[PDB]
Amino acid sequence: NLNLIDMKLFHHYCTKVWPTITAAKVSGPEIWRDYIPELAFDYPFLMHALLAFSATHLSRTETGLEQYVSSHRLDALRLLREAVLEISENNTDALVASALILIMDSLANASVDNIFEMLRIDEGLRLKIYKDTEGYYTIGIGHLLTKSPSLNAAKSELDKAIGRNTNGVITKDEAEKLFNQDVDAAVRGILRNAKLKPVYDSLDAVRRAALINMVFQMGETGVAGFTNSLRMLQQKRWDEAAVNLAKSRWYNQTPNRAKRVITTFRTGTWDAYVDSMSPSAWIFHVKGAATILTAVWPLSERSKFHNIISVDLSDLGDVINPDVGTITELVCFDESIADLYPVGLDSPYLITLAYLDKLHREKNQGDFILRVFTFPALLDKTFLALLMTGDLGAMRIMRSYYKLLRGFATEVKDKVWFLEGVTQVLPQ
Amino acid sequence: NLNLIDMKLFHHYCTKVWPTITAAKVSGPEIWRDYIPELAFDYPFLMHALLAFSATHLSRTETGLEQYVSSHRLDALRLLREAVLEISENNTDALVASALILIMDSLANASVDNIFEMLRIDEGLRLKIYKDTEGYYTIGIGHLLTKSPSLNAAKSELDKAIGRNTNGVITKDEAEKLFNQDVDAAVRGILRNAKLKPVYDSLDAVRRAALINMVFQMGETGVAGFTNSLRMLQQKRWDEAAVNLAKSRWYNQTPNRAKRVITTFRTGTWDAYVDSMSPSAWIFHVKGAATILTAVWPLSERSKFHNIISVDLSDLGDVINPDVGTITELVCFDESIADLYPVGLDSPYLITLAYLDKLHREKNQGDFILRVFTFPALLDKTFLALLMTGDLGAMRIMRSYYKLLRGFATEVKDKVWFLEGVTQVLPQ
Repeated sequence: NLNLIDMKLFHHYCTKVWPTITAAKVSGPEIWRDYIPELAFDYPFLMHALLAFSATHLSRTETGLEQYVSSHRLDALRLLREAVLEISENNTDALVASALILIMDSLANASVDNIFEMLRIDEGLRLKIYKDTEGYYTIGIGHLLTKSPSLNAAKSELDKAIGRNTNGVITKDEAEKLFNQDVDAAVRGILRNAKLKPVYDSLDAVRRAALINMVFQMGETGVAGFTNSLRMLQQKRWDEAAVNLAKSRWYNQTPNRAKRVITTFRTGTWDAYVDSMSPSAWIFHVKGAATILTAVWPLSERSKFHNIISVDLSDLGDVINPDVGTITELVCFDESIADLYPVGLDSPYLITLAYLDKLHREKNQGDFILRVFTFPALLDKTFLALLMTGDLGAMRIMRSYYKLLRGFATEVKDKVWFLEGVTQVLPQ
Repeated sequence: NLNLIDMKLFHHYCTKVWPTITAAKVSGPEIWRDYIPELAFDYPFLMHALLAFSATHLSRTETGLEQYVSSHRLDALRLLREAVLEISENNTDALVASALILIMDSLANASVDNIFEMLRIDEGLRLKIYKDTEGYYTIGIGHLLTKSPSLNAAKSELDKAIGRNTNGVITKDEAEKLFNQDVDAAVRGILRNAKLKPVYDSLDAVRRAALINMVFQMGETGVAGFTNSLRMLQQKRWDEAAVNLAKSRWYNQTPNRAKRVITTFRTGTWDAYVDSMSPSAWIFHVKGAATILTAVWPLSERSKFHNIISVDLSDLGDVINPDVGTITELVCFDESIADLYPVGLDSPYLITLAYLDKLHREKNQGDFILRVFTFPALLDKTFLALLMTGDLGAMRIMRSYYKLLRGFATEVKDKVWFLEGVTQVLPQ
């Protein structure tokens, strides 16, 4: 009676994941290889943060896990919650580790779930029982509840699939619970299909979702019919594949949805969606970890992360206090957002654009990472409010900030997984 | 929550223990470092074993444990019990490693089953509830049950931490378990005591048992009264400390028990009890384990051990088939046993002397260690009986067996712990 799974993950951590932390030019092996493991045993919250991250990395070559990525992550927060009540009397080094581990974990799991977002845009999300184009009781995203003509029969199933009296009404979080089972089911089918299995395996995450999509719209055997375009895809003739599908009956039936799917295939990105995709959640998750970083800033040479953060990355002293007039010295980089310039006022959008600028100036491909990890948690209150409020302006920059990340990720020598979930680039 | 104690142990094994396993030659850093940890996550029975072993090694540096070492030990076996039920299936490499791990663990905890033997000869054993000649009552070795002058207070107390209703009588193992408790209880008192600790730490394991032996007899503070002698022992002035200890009221109150304990400090061996503590426990613990190291051969080529066992260790060969007559070709290589040669098919030490001979002839300390681990298993019935009856011949060949390990760990460049149990040769 032991957690052979916890021990495996931990073993996985001490074995295959830490070299990826160091390779990312984030701290050295001294600390990630020997120091953290030691600390883990003393501080439960760090151990949990550590297992969640491990689970995350292991599960890209091993099924099942997933739930561990979620529970440990939960516990890490339960414990971090009360560890932070009195920061100054805790192990600031353990805190720093936990936060950094969680950040990378959130990055790797950023794209996890936009498939659900993908179909939401493409098919629609219904929270209360309704009837499909055939009169059947469905719910969520095209989820069939029963071919029975009894509304209450539907209710029973709906309450069976979930675990409570829904009266035929569910919460978004249940729709996806259901949707995801449906993706699982679809996947099994693809794999159990000779014409589809090869192409599917051949495909990365983003492009796999785009195929699932087709399988959701036209049905399995339906998709198996695009044999020409399926080959191109297999052989990775992206551009070729896109042109071939653009001239199929599917395309005429539904051009707009076809275009989005085509592009996803063509580009390997969520480009065709993100704009219609609800505010990227990972931003908030990183924000809840990095904030820890900003709350310990800075500590004595006593803690061995002293020289690793390198200093306080919060400081914007060289661009705050100006001279004459209320116009700042920030120049625009990456135009088509120059629109927001010359930030000619010490008013909204400042602090954020000042940090984005230091993120662009940070050529030490190690402190650049930390600026990436730290960004979400440095966003000031005002701006932050605007970002959630939908303020189209403030969404604009978060996209250029997301652009720097992809740029970095691409140009980098040794590709970094985990920022793979947030930039694609897989691997090279 | 988590089970950090376990994870600490497993991590300890993956960083501290396995290298000790290669230093011998059971070796293959690719088995003990890589293969076994992995195999461990499958097959709980291998993990416990592995965890127990590692708990033991850590114990030579951490004072807790003991139970986390007994609990797993019982578990490793309890599970390995049901394991050999279905050898001819699953993976046997796990069963194989388990044995290799269990055997090594036994050898390391041989000085524990010995201390039971030392005080057996000295204090005495009694599987009842007698009233000691000190006023109160007792059980087993010297476990005080009822101080109460009453013959009934114990006849309504004894059975308390034994599981089954002991009623009044107990088995060997039932005393051992409670003896080892009192032992450790006593080691704690010693470390808590500032007069003795400085010496106790200084002492090796054999001598540590002599000091404990005194403790049991005359109490913690009583021993502290030896001051002059203690320091001496602390300065490794063996010979002197022995002379000085003789001059004492303890030497006279009880002379024999004193001589034995004296020469024990003097030489750091068990010479004084040589012929009174025979059934060196592990011989039988190992027996039920090291057996499956012979049963599994020949190993399928798929087994990662295909080359580590190699030959049929249980194979005598031609020794038992002399060209003419009944006297075997075996020739004496020790001397304390030349009295048993030439051997001769008659017996009764034939089989044992034969196996003992392959051991001695064994160059390439790889199969050497294996024959050592395996010897206890190869010991035949009719011989085993002679031994536990105190046959001088039997007991002598056993000493010749131990003389072989002693001369081996010594001569070898890198000394190997876990063998410090049988003939010393410590610590580096």
